[PDB]
Amino acid sequence: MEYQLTLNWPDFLERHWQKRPVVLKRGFNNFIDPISPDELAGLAMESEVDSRLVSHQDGKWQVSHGPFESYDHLGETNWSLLVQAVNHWHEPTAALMRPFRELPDWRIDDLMISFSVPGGGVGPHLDQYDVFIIQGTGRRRWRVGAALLQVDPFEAIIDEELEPGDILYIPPGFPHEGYALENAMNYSVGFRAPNTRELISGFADYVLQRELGGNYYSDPDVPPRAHPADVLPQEMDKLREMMLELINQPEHFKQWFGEFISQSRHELDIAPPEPPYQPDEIYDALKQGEVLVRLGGLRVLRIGDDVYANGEKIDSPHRPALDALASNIALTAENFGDALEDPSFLAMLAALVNSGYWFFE
Amino acid sequence: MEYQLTLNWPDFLERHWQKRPVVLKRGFNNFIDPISPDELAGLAMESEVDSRLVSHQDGKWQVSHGPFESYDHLGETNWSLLVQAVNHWHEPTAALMRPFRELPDWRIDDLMISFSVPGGGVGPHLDQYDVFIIQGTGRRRWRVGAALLQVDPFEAIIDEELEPGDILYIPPGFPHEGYALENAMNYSVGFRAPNTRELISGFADYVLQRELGGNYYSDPDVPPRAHPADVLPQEMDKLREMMLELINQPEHFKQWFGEFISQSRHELDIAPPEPPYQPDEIYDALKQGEVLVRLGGLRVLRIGDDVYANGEKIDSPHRPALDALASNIALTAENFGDALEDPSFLAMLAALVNSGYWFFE
Ligand SMILES: [Fe+3]
Ligand SMILES: [Fe+3]
Repeated sequence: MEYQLTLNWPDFLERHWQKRPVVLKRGFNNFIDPISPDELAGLAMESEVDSRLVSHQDGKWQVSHGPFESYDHLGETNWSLLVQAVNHWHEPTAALMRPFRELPDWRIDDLMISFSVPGGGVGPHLDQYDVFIIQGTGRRRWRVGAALLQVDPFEAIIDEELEPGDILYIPPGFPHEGYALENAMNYSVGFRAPNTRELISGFADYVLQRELGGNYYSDPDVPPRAHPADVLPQEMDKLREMMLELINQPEHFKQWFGEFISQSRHELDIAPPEPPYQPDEIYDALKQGEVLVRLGGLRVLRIGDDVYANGEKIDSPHRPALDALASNIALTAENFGDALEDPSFLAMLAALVNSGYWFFE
Repeated sequence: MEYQLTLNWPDFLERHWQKRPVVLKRGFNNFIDPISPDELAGLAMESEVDSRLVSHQDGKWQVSHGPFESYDHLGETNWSLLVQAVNHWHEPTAALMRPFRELPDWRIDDLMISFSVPGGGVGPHLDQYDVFIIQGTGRRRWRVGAALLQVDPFEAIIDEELEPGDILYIPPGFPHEGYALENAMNYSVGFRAPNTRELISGFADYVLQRELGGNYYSDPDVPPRAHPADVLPQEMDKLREMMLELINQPEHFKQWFGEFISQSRHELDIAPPEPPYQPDEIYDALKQGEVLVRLGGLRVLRIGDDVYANGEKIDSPHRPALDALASNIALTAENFGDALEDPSFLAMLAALVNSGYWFFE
């Protein structure tokens, strides 16, 4: 099954995105939850899954981290189960992502799902990132204040009670708070952006690991000074320009970024097939009609001519086939065209499959 | 005692520095070695000292690292003892440095001293750095080739036999080779420069340790694209500009560099006094005529208004007193003027002394 977003994108972009929060009434028409509260909890029981439980009694809070052996000593009110990146683990929930590809893939994060009993929620906070909160079964009251991870109470600019299929969009910076009125499922479609710090330090590691930027400062026309202990401004400029020059070299930064943002912020369900596929086995499967499916949560992005998957750079002369890898979550032989006839390309595919990044049926 | 360099600096800079090697005949007139071969070897016996022994027999080489218990099983020919940063450990040798402050302090490294028996030396190599090799007692034949850490044999553009007080200058990149003809002391005054790699990775650590560059990429006018998996050039530009912007912020980079180049490339002889000095004790000493002496090898550099010593930033409103710290290896009360009357400044001095960076007599 799949989901249709009822929403005017150019307007939402013009007037809300990264600017102003809004509640989209029945954004999803006749919304059907892709996962039961039961399924969700059973999933948080597993260790590879980043979950959390938030409770408030007597005015004080209580976070407990997953996984979870028992699901009692728990009240009937005032707690919330929050599970990170469920699109990594449950094929149906990953479909909630697809209608947001009107926003660029590289900026999309994953999907957090929360389950709360009446009164349950996390209290007033703010996020560094864009979010869409989709209301599933039940009902929740959400408050959002103007812009200024706990914060002090705030006057609300939006105060609404979401009904199934409603979507609350919140830009980064706006404080929000939400709690359940009946037993509620919320699906947060989250976004990500790097800060300058993450950029500078990650690019440095690439430079360092790959032995680049190995040219030395040279001063054949070394300037005079009055005090030998001084470092002069022009000298400082020269050092700066070495750094600018390296950042601006056409290939290196592009190539590092690709390897950086193509990585996920949460653990993937990587399960290498045994025995490994032969490039022939891949060819046969495809031509027989089998469907090659991308692993949930696995980011695949194109920067110029290169394509990157979970850190790996992928190069191939078959531009349209390679495009298919990045745009379709489910691939068939037609998507590849005559690229399947190049054994170099089959080989490349087979590697990706053996790494666990795509799998059959 | 102290040393006088007989040499025309503007010409040497115009025509040789970072351009072309040259032998300066009797650069030091009536040269007296500041250290015996005995003293040198005894010093390499100590563990805090970076030494090395290079031998060749039968065509093959043999490096052994310090320190050294016994000084036999050693031939009469074909070996060399090389000791790193002797200016850190032997007050007299540190004076060989002073006449090179016609070149900027920040570019000067330390002083390596080698002792070789006839035939001893390291064979054909090249360095990434400028050097002046001063010939002490004895005689050595040095060869230098044109420019292109072992290398293949080379035709020589300079082939000379140095006599005491001669100085061989070699820019970075030029292959050289030298061996003893009689028992020879060589004093290498070494230089240093950073590469872009060292810059980018060190600045990143500063950004990271000090919690800077924490602004996030924002795209309120996020661009349209045909394939949602693409990252567009303008997006890449925006990311780059975040990095340029941070490097160019007036204070941060200046401040990091200061903390970086003010550090030594070899271990210092840091010996914190016990008990610590009181700011009064410092004041008294100075006014009584005692001489405050900078620890050997300790770099002290000024960048704009700030002054940096072995990593520490030093700020004080007494600009000329602070200047004295960077220009004089030996300080007296006069050097400080009325800054000694500010207890804030005495306090600052006392800290530096207790760290072991300066000491009395
Ligand atoms: Fe939130
Ligand atoms: Fe050398």
